[PDB]
Amino acid sequence: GGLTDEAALSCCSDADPSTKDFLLQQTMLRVKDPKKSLDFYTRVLGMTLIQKCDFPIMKFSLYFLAYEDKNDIPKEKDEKIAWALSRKATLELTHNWGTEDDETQSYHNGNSDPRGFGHIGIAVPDVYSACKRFEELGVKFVKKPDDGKMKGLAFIQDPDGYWIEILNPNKMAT
Amino acid sequence: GGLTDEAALSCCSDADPSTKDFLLQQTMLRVKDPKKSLDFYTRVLGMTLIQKCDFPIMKFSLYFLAYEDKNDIPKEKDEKIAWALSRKATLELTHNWGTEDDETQSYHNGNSDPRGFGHIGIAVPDVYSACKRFEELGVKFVKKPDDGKMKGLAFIQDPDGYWIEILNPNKMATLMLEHHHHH
Ligand SMILES: [Zn+2]
Ligand SMILES: [Zn+2]
Repeated sequence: GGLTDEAALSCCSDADPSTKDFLLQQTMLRVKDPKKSLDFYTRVLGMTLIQKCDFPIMKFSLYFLAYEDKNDIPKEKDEKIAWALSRKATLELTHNWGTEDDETQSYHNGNSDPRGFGHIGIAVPDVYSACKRFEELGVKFVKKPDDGKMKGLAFIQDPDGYWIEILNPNKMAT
Repeated sequence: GGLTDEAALSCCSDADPSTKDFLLQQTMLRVKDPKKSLDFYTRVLGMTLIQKCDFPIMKFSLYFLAYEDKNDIPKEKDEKIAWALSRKATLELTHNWGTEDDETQSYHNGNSDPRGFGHIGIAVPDVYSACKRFEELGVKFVKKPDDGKMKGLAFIQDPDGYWIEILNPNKMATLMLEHHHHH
């Protein structure tokens, strides 16, 4: 079972010029408590809040988190949103107002039935030093770097239980 | 409800120097049928297959898709994996072998109970021209750009039913920053 290398290539088309400036801008995750999510993504993971949007009638907010230098954020609001929403590799965290006050409410991480989405993943220079710091800050682990079959690869979870892979691309050939 | 701009900013901390080389490398989605997913992501959305990994004991494959020039892909296998897994903004599609032949099997897109993940999103130069092409390619739409509350933004679905936003960054101020009427 599983596709051959040749079968996978037989399915691939080269990029049409009509797509040439397309970019993979965002992954959207719903978050129960934006106070906990903002602290985790900024203080623990080192992302920057690059844009906040509020929809007061539909009762939700969007938080765009990215690995960007805060000094690169434009000061004028229309330029800032066009900059933020043209960054590659952002996270769009959706806060449905009031979930943080609902003891019975939680989101689903995709890793138990019914499955779909699995994880986001962060590339780091050193999985072990990254994970030592995560452990010092009280991050919950799904998989410590040396636990299980694949040594030197970790999974943490965010405040909603979403899985985050921590990988060092220079060690992955092994 | 919801945080004020000041309250949200106050919940943020400046990035620790130990994180300054971290990058958001991948989003992982499980796919029923890799042939349909590869045709969709390469041909319809214009991504490149940059790495394929097979795990014969665990019976799954990984496909890494990205907006990269195929001429940048190293030929040597270990250099190629290090290159592919150091790209920002990749999609990691996980094929659990045998799903493609199981008429009763489908993955969950996160947009009905139980919710969590919602979508990925593609920034394009022109949502209307992109969507006209998508219509010509028989893409299934969730939301056309001229329907619903958020005009100028589209949602399409991939072969597993995952939602993909189609957005133009230069149209998002009017969509997201303008004063909205109460009825
Ligand atoms: Zn979105
Ligand atoms: Zn992964």
